[PDB]
Amino acid sequence: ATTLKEAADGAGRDFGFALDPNRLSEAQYKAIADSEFNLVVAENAMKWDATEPSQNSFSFGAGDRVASYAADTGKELYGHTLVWHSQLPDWAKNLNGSAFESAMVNHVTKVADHFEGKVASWDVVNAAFADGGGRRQDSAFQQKLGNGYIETAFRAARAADPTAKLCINDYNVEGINAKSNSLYDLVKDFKARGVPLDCVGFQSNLIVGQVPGDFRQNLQRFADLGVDVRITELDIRMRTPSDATKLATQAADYKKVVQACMQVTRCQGVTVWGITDKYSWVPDVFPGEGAALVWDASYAKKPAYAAVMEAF
Ligand SMILES: *[C@H]1O[C@H](CO)[C@@H](O[C@@H]2O[C@H](CO)[C@@H](O)[C@H](O)[C@H]2O)[C@H](O)[C@H]1O
Repeated sequence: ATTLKEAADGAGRDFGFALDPNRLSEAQYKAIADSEFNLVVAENAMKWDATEPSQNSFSFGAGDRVASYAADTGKELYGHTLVWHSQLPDWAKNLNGSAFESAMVNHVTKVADHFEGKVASWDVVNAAFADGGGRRQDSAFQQKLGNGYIETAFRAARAADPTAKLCINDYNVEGINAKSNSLYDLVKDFKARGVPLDCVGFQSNLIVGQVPGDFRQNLQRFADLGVDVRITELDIRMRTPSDATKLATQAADYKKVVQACMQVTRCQGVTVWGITDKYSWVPDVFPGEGAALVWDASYAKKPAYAAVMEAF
């Protein structure tokens, strides 16, 4: 094809990106955003802190901008995220018992209700499991509400929006390990009990060369549970600077990940976390690392571009 949009389009898959609405005013960014993707998710606009800064005082400004961009260009809209322990506004953290549960339910209801009909799928709960299996210990949701907060959130989301696909999202669950084994048990139990859950999202903030060789097998075992699977946040960081060897590996890595999704009939698509390395979140949390995206800081197509196109 001519673009990754058409490559993905022809494969019947989604290929998305994390949008920062403030960047649509940089011509080069919009040009790429417009032509190379078929799905979009808000990078930060739809999180709890961005949407409910004070209790019951909602701010859908940035959220709507992203949603409007999707409808105006004809792209699918992915929602991220309703419940996530990180970046939980301070007012929520200081709540407890029923008052905390009430705030969670109200946040879920209101945010899902506002975007009803626009958002096709939602990341209802994000990062609930601990690396090493079991439930995340440092989550205010887990501490205050116990094991059942997840089922509560999913039931509230479905109550507010009857048609959006409800997904459970997590990172470091790409391969078969103790954390994905725990996730797998939650998904099996939910489907058995009739708890509304339609998909499983796999983050995938990988490092160049450390791509689990059993990605497919893992993606496929979830699919068999009766849910859709998707890669919700891809990037392959490296130690900078980069050279013709790091990029050539990373190019191979993108191809593996996209290729694993293609082999699982229920893998809806791949979503890359940004457009250009210029605005990547990596340098800020991983000092010394970066160059994780498909486009460099000068909007040049890195080798990974041709790899993703081939993978589709
Ligand atoms: C996958 O991890 C990325 C980066 O760690 C998250 O996006 C970033 O979130 C932080 C905090 O909310 C922001 O500072 C960045 O602008 C944003 O790119 C995803 O939310 C997460 O799912």
